[PDB]
Amino acid sequence: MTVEPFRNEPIETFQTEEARRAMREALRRVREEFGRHYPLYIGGEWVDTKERMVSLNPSAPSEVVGTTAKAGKAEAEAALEAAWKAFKTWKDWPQEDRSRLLLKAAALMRRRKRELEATLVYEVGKNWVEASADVAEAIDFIEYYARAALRYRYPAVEVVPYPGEDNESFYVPLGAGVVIAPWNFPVAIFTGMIVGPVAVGNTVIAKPAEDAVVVGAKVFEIFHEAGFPPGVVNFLPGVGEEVGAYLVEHPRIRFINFTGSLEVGLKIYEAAGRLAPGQTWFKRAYVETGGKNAIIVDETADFDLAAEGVVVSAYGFQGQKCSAASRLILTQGAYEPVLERVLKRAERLSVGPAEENPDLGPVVSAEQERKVLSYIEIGKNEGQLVLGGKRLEGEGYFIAPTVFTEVPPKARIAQEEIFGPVLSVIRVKDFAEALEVANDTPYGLTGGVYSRKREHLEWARREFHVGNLYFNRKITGALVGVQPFGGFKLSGTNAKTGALDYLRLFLEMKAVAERF
Amino acid sequence: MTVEPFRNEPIETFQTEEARRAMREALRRVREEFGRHYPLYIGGEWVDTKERMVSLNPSAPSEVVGTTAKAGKAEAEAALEAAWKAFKTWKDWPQEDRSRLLLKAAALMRRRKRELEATLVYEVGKNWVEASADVAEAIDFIEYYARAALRYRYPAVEVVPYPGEDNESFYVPLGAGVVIAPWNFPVAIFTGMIVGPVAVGNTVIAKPAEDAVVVGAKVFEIFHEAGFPPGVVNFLPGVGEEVGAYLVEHPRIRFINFTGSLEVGLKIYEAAGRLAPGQTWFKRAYVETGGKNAIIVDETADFDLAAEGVVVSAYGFQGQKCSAASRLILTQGAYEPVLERVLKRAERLSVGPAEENPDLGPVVSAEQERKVLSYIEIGKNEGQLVLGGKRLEGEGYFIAPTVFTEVPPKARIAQEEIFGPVLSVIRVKDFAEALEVANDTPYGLTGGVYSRKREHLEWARREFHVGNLYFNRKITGALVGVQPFGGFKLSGTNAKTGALDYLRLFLEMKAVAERF
Ligand code: PRO
Ligand code: PRO
Ligand code: NA
Ligand code: NA
Repeated sequence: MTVEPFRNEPIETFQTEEARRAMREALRRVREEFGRHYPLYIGGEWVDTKERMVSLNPSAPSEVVGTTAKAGKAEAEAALEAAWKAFKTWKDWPQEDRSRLLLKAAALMRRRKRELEATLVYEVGKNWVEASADVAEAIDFIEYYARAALRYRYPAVEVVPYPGEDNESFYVPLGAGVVIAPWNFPVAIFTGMIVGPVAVGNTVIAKPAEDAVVVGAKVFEIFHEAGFPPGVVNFLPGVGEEVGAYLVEHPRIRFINFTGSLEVGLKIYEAAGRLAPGQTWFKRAYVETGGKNAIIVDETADFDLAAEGVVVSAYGFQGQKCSAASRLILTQGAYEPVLERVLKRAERLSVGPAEENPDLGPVVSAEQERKVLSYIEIGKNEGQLVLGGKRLEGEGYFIAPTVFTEVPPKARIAQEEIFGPVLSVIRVKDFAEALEVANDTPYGLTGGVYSRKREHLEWARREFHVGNLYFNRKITGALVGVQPFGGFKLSGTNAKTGALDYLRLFLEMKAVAERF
Repeated sequence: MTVEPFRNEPIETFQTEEARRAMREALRRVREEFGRHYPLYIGGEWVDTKERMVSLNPSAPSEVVGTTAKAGKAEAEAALEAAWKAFKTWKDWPQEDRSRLLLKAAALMRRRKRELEATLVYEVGKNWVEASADVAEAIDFIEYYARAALRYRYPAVEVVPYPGEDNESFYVPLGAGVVIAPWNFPVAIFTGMIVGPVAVGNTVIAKPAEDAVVVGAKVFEIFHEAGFPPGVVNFLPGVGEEVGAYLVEHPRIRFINFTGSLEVGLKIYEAAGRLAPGQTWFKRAYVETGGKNAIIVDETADFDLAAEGVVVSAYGFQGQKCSAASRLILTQGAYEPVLERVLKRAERLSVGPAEENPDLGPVVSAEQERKVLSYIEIGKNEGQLVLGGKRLEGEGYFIAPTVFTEVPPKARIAQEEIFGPVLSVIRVKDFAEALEVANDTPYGLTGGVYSRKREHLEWARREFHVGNLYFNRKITGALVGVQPFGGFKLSGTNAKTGALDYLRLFLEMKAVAERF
């Protein structure tokens, strides 16, 4: 099967009147459908429950954006039975056939781009460009994994020949597994975590994050329209731990793909290491568990370029990203000039309802608001608050861009992941000290350096211990194919999304010899 | 660096007078050197202890082959410090430099080959050809991994370009880890499990199996002469679980490479899943945990050819192989002709001191004798003893080749790994039933089919769920490079040894973008 070489889906900037009109049409369509109820999707059919879950607009939380069915253990067991039944034949599809199905799903998703973007705007508080980036990344995962799976097709393995025998090694998929998806990229990461395993012949039960169940259901409408056979993909919105715990601990769950907090990721990895009664394999658990990502700037940098990249990295999607710059490490020569520029830029950021395309929407929920404001209270005790640090007026969960300065490297706000619009600025003497401070966290996801000094950049290339490092640009928005995405240390298992190596995680290898 | 394409090291059959002359001298010299003492090897030096461990000759256990120092937690901690210190610089060696070091080690091992084979004969009771296959396999791991490692060299990752930027993804080693090696291939598997991680820039602390400490020490004389820098490889023989437990559970152990019993493998995997106090990463654990491997024969097979392969597979090295045929699954039309031929061949097998080059030597220890004899007693209930089932006369741990017939598929002897010369014969109707019985164990390591029917062979290729499958040939003796070795289910994590994929398990990936 031959398609165009992979290109990333263009992220809409909405600079043309047509693009803006198309977005306004989509927003209107989406809000007109706020009354909709979305069931579970199990074994090729939409399956409703008596209990329901409600999704709220975090920019106006008295407004409901939709409701969904709510799965429990029994629905979890039913999806597991459907997923294994499906696996029996889905594993046997030619890779070309599986990859074409993915390419169909991508095309369907591309045609519904604005609708999904508008759903992100209303359901999770993404501004328009954050929304467009999220949907473009989802399309990219589908496009990329569809192609990358072909690189593993029967029989892919390079082996040494032997006289008088055929020796053939090849990959096969693992089985049925569970995906536990985050709310912050509930199209992109939700989609990538499902379609990667699915591309190469696995089957998946997906649990969306509670805050993003409506957009996950809309992704499943796309899967259903594309024609995935019954049981290949399954959708189980649920409240709290019930569904996730039941499946993670199940003797018949083959693998777990998780993106979310370190707290939950640790529990998952530990549970995966245990043999449940009657289990007959060693579970694979892939976890991406957040970061405490720093940007270093030294005295040689373009200070204006740095301040722009820092503000984008710190406050894009309200800093609710595993890749967000939450630390700003400035050498002595860079300290005042860069801090001054960041403050002047950050003070001009708009905050408001996401549908108006502000620089910042609200944080995602009342619980998130609580967590972020709690950390602000801690930061006031630990460093010097110099911008923001408060809730803004409106029912929506609006928090001001916040900056603490003179923060000790080992302070709680310089160590713990806040996941909100809070930047901690750490002053150091020189680049050596900057690198020490950068590395001295439990995390290792993203990181950045602004500097013109080649020796410093190349030193960072070798020694700034993060899985995704960026020089003289923002540290967020890793593109599928371009920047394999995944971290070190307590940022997770280094399962690199948007890379050829990702699909290998969902395969095992068989070696078959025939002596003639 | 450019070397000849990989070829497997030829396995000596000792058919020429030249080869027998050389082997007789090597065995005489090793026998003459019984009682030698070998210290620990930590941080580039031999380090002795007050306590010592004794390695006996299983063919004559009143004879001490040699003694070694005995490591405790203190020595384990010293080796860990030495390994991390070494890693700081070993990680930065050009890959060509690391690979040349491995090629030197291989050359030295090749030059000491008859001595190493003789040491196996005496220390673990391998006959001459089993000893030569084992040493040849070790040389192959070194040669193979030295070349495979170059395929990962900076910057190896295929990425999609982006305008105005360099995007560079590359692999880095993980750090210091522990190798826990088996007694049954204590040159081959010991060597491969250590040099694989080491080749790509990791550092290793290696715990040999207690029954094979002397030959492990001679491998370390080779590492030393080759000139691995201090701390890069460390040798810690020890008694019972203290050393392995201390390292497996240590917050500063990065990875665990284990080959051995399922019982121990399960505990290791569970422990690796936990975050020890102060730990700052998710541990990787690679485990290969044995098999209950079957050969199926249908009525279309060459019955003479099948009987030969079955007897080699079941009784080679006294059946003490994770790859050994311990089940013989025969369709109704194959049953009588194949069993007759197996019995006639098996009854002709010699059993005696390994130095004599018998068909079978002793089992490895008093504990193994006890375990295998205990399983024979179990089998006498569950099946019908038709051959052997007894300890033979002598101080050595001699056990007769044993056959049980009419064994129920779910019998303990048809499900549990005995790791001795004990074959369970299972009657089935046809090839479909043969596959069902083959698959219905907790394991999935090796398997074989003797059949001339193309449709049966290709059906098995798809459905006989083992990681190493062989048609019309023995199911043991997987060759490095030719047959990537590793299983499914409770045979372990499918870390395929002797394959390009193995080295990827000891690396993580960094993605570094520069915007110009
Ligand atoms: O790097 C980022 O910001 C997004 C989130 C996961 C990967 N792409
Ligand atoms: O297949 C075999 O018999 C040995 C065991 C480990 C791989 N080579
Ligand atoms: Na919501
Ligand atoms: Na011994």
